[PDB]
Amino acid sequence: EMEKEFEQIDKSGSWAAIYQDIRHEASDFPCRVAKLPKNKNRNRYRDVSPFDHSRIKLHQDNDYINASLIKMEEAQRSYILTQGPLPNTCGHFWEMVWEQKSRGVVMLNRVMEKGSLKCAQYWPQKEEKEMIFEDTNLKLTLISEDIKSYYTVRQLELENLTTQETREILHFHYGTWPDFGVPESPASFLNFLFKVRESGSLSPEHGPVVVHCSAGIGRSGTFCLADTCLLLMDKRKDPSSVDIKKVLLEMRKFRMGLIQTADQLRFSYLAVIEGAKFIMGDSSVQDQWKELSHEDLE
Ligand code: VO4
Repeated sequence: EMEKEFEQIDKSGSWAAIYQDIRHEASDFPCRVAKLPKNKNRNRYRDVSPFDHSRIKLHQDNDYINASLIKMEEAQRSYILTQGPLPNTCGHFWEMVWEQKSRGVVMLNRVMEKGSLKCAQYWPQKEEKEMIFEDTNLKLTLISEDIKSYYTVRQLELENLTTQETREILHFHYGTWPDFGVPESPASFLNFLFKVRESGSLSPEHGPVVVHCSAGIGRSGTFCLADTCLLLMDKRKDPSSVDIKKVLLEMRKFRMGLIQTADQLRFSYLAVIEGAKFIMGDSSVQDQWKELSHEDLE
């Protein structure tokens, strides 16, 4: 059971040891397409690559994009984890969103972090300045945005200019999650996660939600681990039946390096334990997260 195991790891100060134990057991699968010379400029980070067996293929030409399908069989939820698109891969990114029928995009980083450019500016910032990705023949329009104190929700219109079919994509942009760090509180993380959940973006009627940060493994892995653990617990209505470390190891069969620090692992435990209160029927804790997260400020 998570609470007892969590209390033990703190009491012994062994989060680092628990975390390398997961690094050491994680799966190792080949990434030969990602390492092809013709794909070097499609990878943001030399050491962050999708496994061949789970990589998303574009229906083009060159089908490579740095993105992985995390298919959680038991939870019955899939996610697409991907790096922050580069200047030359923004068209690929939206082609993947289109082809995979995703409804939601979860962005856990800022475009500029810590001095450096972690993500291209791949969505329009003004309604009147739409973007056209010439190479993939898609048009992208900012329809509206709801700016909260530490995150922003945007409605975008994605249009395939070939067919002139159009889709509404929701963009969930977490603004205050430092790279290699943790959210300010479980409440602010869970308040955000439940905004994504309530949008319908995670429904099985849609394609997999697209989740990214800069590399698509650290913050992105933390978000997916927490969500999947809560969903597994929700389906069984049994918190004590969730083995978080085995869930993480299952996810790392599909993408390397998910969760980059022991403290991100520790935070995942904190989010799931707190989120269990909502899952097991204390509805009022959601509005309590909304308060603690100070979303309504500025
Ligand atoms: O942009 V991340 O270093 O949380 O994969």
